[PDB]
Amino acid sequence: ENLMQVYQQARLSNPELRKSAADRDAAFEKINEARSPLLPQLGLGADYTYSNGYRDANGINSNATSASLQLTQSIFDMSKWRALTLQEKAAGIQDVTYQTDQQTLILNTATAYFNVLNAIDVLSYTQAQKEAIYRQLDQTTQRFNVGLVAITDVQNARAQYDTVLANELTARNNLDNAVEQLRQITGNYYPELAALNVENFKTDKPQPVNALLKEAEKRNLSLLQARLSQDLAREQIRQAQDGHLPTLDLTASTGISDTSYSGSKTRGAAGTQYDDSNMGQNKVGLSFSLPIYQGGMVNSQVKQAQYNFVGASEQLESAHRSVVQTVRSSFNNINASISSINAYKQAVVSAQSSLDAMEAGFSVGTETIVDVLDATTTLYNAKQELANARYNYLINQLNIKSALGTLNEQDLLALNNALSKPVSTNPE
Amino acid sequence: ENLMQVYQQARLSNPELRKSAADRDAAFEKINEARSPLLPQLGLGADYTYSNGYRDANGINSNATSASLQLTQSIFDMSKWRALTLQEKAAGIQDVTYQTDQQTLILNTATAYFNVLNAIDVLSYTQAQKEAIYRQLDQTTQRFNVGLVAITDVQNARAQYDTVLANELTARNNLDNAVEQLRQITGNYYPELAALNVENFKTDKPQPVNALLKEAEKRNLSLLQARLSQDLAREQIRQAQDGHLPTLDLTASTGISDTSYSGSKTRGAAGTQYDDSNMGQNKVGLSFSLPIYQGGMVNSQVKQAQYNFVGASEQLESAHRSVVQTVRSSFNNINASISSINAYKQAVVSAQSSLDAMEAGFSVGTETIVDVLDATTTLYNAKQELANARYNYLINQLNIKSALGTLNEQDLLALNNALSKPVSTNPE
Amino acid sequence: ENLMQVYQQARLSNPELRKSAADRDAAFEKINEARSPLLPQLGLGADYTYSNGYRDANGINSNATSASLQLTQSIFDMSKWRALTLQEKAAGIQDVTYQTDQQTLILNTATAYFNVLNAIDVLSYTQAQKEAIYRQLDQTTQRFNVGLVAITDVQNARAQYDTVLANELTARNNLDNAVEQLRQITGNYYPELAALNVENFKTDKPQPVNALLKEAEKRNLSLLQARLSQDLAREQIRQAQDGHLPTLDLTASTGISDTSYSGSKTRGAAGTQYDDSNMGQNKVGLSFSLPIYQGGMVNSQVKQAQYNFVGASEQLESAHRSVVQTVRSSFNNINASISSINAYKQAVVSAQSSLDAMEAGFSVGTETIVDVLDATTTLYNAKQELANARYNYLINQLNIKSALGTLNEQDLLALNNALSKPVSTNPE
Ligand SMILES: [Cl-]
Ligand SMILES: [Cl-]
Ligand SMILES: [Cl-]
Ligand SMILES: [Cl-]
Repeated sequence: ENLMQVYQQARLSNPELRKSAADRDAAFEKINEARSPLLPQLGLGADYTYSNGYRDANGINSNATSASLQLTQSIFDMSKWRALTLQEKAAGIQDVTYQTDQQTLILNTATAYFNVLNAIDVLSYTQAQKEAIYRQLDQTTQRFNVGLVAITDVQNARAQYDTVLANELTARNNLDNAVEQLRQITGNYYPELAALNVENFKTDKPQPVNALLKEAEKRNLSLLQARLSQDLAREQIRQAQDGHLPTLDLTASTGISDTSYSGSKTRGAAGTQYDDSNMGQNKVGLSFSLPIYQGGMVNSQVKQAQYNFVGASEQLESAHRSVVQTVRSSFNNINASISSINAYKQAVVSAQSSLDAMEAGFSVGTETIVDVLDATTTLYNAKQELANARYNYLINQLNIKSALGTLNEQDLLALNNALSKPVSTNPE
Repeated sequence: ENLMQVYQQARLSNPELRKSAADRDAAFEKINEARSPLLPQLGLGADYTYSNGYRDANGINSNATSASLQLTQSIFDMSKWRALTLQEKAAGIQDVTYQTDQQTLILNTATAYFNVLNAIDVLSYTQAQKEAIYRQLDQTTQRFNVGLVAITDVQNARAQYDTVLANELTARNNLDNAVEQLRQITGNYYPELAALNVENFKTDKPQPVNALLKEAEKRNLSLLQARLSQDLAREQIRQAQDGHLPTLDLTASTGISDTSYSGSKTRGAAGTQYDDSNMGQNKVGLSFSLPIYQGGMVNSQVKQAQYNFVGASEQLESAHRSVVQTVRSSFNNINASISSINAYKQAVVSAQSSLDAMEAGFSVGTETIVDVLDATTTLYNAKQELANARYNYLINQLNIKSALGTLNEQDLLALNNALSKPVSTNPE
Repeated sequence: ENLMQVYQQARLSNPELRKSAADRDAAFEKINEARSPLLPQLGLGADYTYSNGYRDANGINSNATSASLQLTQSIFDMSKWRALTLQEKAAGIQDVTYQTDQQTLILNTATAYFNVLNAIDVLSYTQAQKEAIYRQLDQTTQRFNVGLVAITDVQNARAQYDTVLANELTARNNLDNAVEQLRQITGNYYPELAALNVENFKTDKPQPVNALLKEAEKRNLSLLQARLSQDLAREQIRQAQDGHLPTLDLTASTGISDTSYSGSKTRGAAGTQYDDSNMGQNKVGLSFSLPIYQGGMVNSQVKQAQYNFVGASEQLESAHRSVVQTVRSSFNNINASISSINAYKQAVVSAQSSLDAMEAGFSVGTETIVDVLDATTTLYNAKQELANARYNYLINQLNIKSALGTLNEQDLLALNNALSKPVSTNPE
């Protein structure tokens, strides 16, 4: 299948990304829980007591019950207001981390895809080698029979061939376990997928460095979080400072209050005391609180938040310096990836002409078999190296985009025009 | 000492494991703390105080002393029962982590043990390669003495010999460190270890791909945990919801209360209601509390607990996906391992192109030394590959059992039979 | 600039070390927050309530305001004293974290610097391996047209040359990436860096491994913090069992409160009138509290604390077990590094003499270019390694200082002498 079909059937079925969503959804959900202390609170209370102790002055037994609707409404708290802003501040950061975890999923699917893709290429070339030197191995054990080739050359040929049996083995395994990186970031066994078309290939020169660096130090997801995180630490210098500010609360209630009286000293009593008191209530009130001095606590908390700000500040410096080098580094990687293909292709023909001339030398008996087996292995390496440079450019293209922050569907779309022929993924 | 003796010494002492033990013993003990708020709560407290006539209170100033036994008891506080369940679940997860860690100690002890043995093989084979090159250098010198060998041949030999001395250096340094590795797991230095006896090396395949996948879905330790934690998230919804329910509480007091007055004792129009009041009471009242509208707070948390559940459900698929691509991965690996032993077992056989052919013809003047050297590396470049591949097998059996979660003390009892020959860790 | 200078530029500008500082500075500042509950706690408050009649209250309303000046002063409370002790010990463990971070920068700088120096050497030599084989190619094709026909083996020399272009390619890149690397840590691009002076280069044996070990055990910073943390655990045991102790308090407050009544009850008396009650009071009081039983909470708290202390002890074992294995590695690593310098040192003079003889031979026609290229390749390999070995040495020399925890500017000044000849960080 096409890349944008492996990823397509993977982005909606990705167990990490969705958890990142459920994290953001909960982070946004409590935007209400942080608001709730700024709304009227209402409860229903009901008590029943049984008093029974006795006098050295008072005494007497009683039975009281009660019920009420209490209400509270904050008027000027600020810290309750502050906790609301912080929860808004903190959900934005959690929304960027999701936008970041969206970013990552692209790469990992692409990377795991090409992991499998050039895993074939290696096993494919090891199969191409293991047989191209089976031609050399066969004819030589017949050229030996004519007596033209020594009793020693064949022995060396057989041993070099066996150490290609081993390479082929740990090239199958490399293809298998690569499929087992894709069956995770995707959750699918793909029996075939689109190989990159060899001649349908054009290496476009990466856009200039300083232009990429400016664009990134604005739309990059990593310093955005670090900036929003300096915002969070900043509003916390304010949160600590609220511990000086006064507070104003409103109460309103409607209660009932019954009483009864038991035993002796209650029966046959004088006046109002045994009297069963059955009354209720309607209250409305205002409470005001202002801290004068407390151990220098709220002081300490401010400096603490200030230092925490210096921190989150330097943490941005780390985040900026990181991006500073992610663009340069991958820009060097996409440049070098150009020169690499333009060098390894040159070495494919150079190793090629050297090979066929050795087979011409193996003919007419002017050259050895151990000499042509050097010619073959140095050819197939040049090819293998050529394959890698192609994939490293593709992967470093995404990186240079992803460092900017601008990695999306469209970047992954323009890469379907490059690939074509569907290749097998089974090491049989 | 052998693998079981070395392992069992590690079990006793290993600080990583015993920490992981305390972390579980503490967590289990926390059940008692989490249960405490359900049992009776018995406090006590005295309370002296002194009043003053600041305005109309003039000439009325009190001093009252009071003591009291205070008892509270929960009769249906739902959130408290939930706290106990949550903590039992908390300790359930914590016992499973401790189990994983037991698995980890085993895999580590063996991993580190089969480093020392491999280090010994790279050393052996290097100084075997070293001592062999010295033979062919020796007889080349004395052939050059009698003018049969061009100086380049000797210059070449001595060059290759000098690399091998440099290799014989890094080979000893590795073994030196690999000992120090074994000691920071185990706690002891080992003057000798039982090496792999190659004569009776069994290489029987594994159980089919599916038999493991099944077995590693009932028995596997890291998945069992992702289950237990999705459970914990469920039980946490239940917890959140309990913010709606009413709470009922039994209370009981009994305490003295002695006041006295003195100031403008008595003037007029009142009565001596300022007599030395010596109170005693004996309360046993139970009370009820139910919340109506709490600012939409309790629902946010119900929604959040649900979003957090979806997330805990997400990372259960993630854990499952891990499990597949660890059994499948570890299966492929044990295949390539056995498959590799064969390939490298013949590669060593065919590498006796060095044996005859090269060594033979060199001694009778036929083959050039440079070529005889290239043979006498290829053989040893296969000797190491073989022994290395064998120890890769022995820790791919163990790797599967880790995925199956059945990895235990028994599986070492197997591998201790494979060993036999006591070889020293600090040769020469 | 030089190693010493690059550090001074990074010391003041590094975002990581400066963030560490902020974390330490906050920690120390917290000792004030922790101390604050032991000091007086002054607070002003004000109320207003309107009560309205219901049943037996029907026809009685009230308007009451009050204003007080409250103060709380803890007399005896071990927990509040324990909180302060703990915060200080917290700040201490933070301080050792900071000291550790100071070191990591030093070690990290050196690594990045000698990586730029190593990428120079790797490139500088690749070009000298490229230029040697270009002469090789030129001063061969001159003879090829005329004399000894090289149709089969001048194409091999051309393929040889093409791979050393793809090699110099990668080399060019590993210099850029290694500089951006140095930048991140230092916040500087460097055109010039002081390189190692081979003439000036000596090697000094390390102090005996036992002297080192003893020295580490007494001032290694990881072990120091490990001991501090185990102390924290112990003190947290005491903190738990402070639950058993009583809490003697003091509260002083001077207040003002007045109630004015309204409704169907304005004929009667409380004293001279049953209406106005403007009054104030001055209060001072002690407040004894003592828990007697509470679900066995405190008992389990101490059991947890104790178990948790076992983990701190086990962690202290892990630390020591580590410092042992680190110190002994750092020792092994340095001795092997000297022993390697010596080996590769001879490996060049050997490789030179081999090539010297090969150049001379081929110069007459007694040797082939295939052999003169192989000989040139192995000379630059040895020169590569030798360069690499000395740079490694210096690192292992700092590593050992880092293991016994004494690494500082002094050590970075030491190496400054061995550097001198300034090299460009990109000639192209
Ligand atoms: Cl304050
Ligand atoms: Cl609600
Ligand atoms: Cl208790
Ligand atoms: Cl110790």
